Amino acid sequence: AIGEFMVSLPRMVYPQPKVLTPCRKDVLVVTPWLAPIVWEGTFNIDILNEQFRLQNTTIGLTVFAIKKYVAFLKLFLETAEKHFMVGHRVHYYVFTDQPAAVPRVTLGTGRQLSVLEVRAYKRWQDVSMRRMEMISDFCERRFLSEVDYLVCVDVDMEFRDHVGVEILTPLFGTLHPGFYGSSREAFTYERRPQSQAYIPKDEGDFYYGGAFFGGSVQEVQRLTRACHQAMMVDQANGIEAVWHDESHLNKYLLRHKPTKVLSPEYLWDQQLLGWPAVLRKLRFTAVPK
Amino acid sequence: AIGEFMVSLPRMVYPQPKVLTPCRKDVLVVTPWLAPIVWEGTFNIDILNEQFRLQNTTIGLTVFAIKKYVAFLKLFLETAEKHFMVGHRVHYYVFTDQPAAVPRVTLGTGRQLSVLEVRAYKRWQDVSMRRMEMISDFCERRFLSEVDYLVCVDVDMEFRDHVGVEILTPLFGTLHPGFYGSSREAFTYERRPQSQAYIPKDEGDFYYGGAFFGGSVQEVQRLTRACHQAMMVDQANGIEAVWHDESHLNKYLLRHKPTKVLSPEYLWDQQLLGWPAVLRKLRFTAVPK
Ligand SMILES: CCCCCCCCO[C@@H]1O[C@H](CO)[C@H](O)[C@H](O)[C@H]1O[C@@H]1O[C@@H](C)[C@@H](O)[C@@H](O)[C@@H]1O
Ligand SMILES: CCCCCCCCO[C@@H]1O[C@H](CO)[C@H](O)[C@H](O)[C@H]1O[C@@H]1O[C@@H](C)[C@@H](O)[C@@H](O)[C@@H]1O
Ligand SMILES: [Mn+2]
Ligand SMILES: [Mn+2]
Repeated sequence: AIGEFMVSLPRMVYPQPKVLTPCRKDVLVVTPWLAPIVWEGTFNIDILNEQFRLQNTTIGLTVFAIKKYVAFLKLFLETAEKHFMVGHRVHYYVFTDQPAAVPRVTLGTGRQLSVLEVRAYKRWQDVSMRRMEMISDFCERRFLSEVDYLVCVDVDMEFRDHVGVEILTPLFGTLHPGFYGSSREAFTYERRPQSQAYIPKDEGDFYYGGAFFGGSVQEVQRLTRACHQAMMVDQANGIEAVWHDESHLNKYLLRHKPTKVLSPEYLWDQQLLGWPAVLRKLRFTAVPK
Repeated sequence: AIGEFMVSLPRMVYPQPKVLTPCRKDVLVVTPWLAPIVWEGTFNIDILNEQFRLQNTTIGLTVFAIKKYVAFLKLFLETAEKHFMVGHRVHYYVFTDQPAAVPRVTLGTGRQLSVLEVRAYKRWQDVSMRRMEMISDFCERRFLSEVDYLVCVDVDMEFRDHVGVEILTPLFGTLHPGFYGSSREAFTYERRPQSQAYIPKDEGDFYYGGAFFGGSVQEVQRLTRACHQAMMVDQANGIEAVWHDESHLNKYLLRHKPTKVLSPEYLWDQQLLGWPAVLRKLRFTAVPK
């Protein structure tokens, strides 16, 4: 459940927070609209686990495995079993054009998987973009009745460390690993005013990655519907945004500020970018080709 | 309104947040349960004003002026007019045993004041403690229909700088100015196990001040009802907590973590404590005697 009467926390013994010591001296840990930016060292997972377990939280995880991408499912799901929301109720939703190609992965107690058959588009760009329509449609069909939060991710990835309830909030985006240190002028936002995803050179907070976003079912429905409708307007106007669904996600999150932002710990590519000092953990990473 | 469909923010030009620069290097700006700790330098007030104005936010401010404390109302209200939630809808609620002693203070547009007549208790301790019962009772009578958030403060104070929508959240407490740098063992929590306010030496996050707390009407109702019921149990058991309502507030906020914590900028005494380097602004301060 979300936003329902909360019982008291039990007695807990943990180190006292230190008012006169910053939790990080090397990174920004709160946005200018007072949303936490989630880095290792900012949170006590024991306190957060208590808070979310007492609310009997269920987390949905959506993933698309269309055409050749079914090959990524086995590693994705097996590593999710090790690292994603362990101890909490989880419902995996696998969107695929090939239900028979979904691997039989052994799941821990309180965790389930549903296969949702969808159509395959020819262009990889359309497969990617149409995730917004499909997620929005299923928010109405299944998600509202089955989960409290939705986490929407790319499939060609693996979990390598803890991804837990610290991410949960009404609306979150994730700092794209290629651009977290970049100035806004260098962000690869859509720059053509003819597109619904247009962002001028003097606007923008962060460059969010299309590969990892989420929130409450209500807020994810709103985001995905808005991005789908914007893409349809663009299509009618004969324009396709430079980075497809990610361009629209960035426009939406500029105009509707997320209530948490995840650090690049949560979306990384070690082959391309190595392992910088600012990342104490690499949690969710690209599978190398 | 709270938690209702939110329109898009307009185009805004402001400095880009800096991912690789901490907003403060001298203080903790987020709790271990990912609640912002509100200090100057953590927030862009222009973004926050937009977010809250678009929701047509109304803020209630409660203050008790019983017996001789009516003398503090003129300065309290005149300085609130200069500094508290300017630009937003405000409803002042003055609880008093002397309706005729309430000064005629000139209010800005969209701001109103109601006088609520209540009984006076003989002991200053009971006057202070019974605020919990009275606030809870009025949450049901007026507050649910009239305001979105409630801010509950001591009257023998004055505003000296901005106190705005940066504080608003479902539940907040404020770091007591006497103890923000203290270890938990030194906190003046209630230490007798016979009291409902009991906190052991190895528990506690912060020492919150009884003089400044608030949140959504729903969360304030819960807090004030819980503290009142706990005080009644103590009374039946022949025990009175060491710091009265503040002791119970601290027990409640230990077991129900606030969603924002205000720095001592928001609750200060310059005569007693001066003006430390960590305070860039002194916002709400004790009136000297
Ligand atoms: C600061 C110097 C500029 C250097 C920036 C290097 C990162 C580029 O990143 C790409 O960024 C694009 C947006 O501009 C899209 O998000 C694309 O999906 C992404 O590539 C994806 O994510 C990457 C991390 C890799 O895993 C790549 O194989 C993926 O296709
Ligand atoms: C670290 C060295 C220890 C030194 C600590 C000095 C601050 C003491 O503070 C008192 O703390 C009490 C709880 O323990 C109550 O909250 C009391 O209301 C408060 O006095 C109030 O607030 C004060 C700031 C003053 O304005 C005082 O006049 C008020 O009555
Ligand atoms: Mn990919
Ligand atoms: Mn006082």
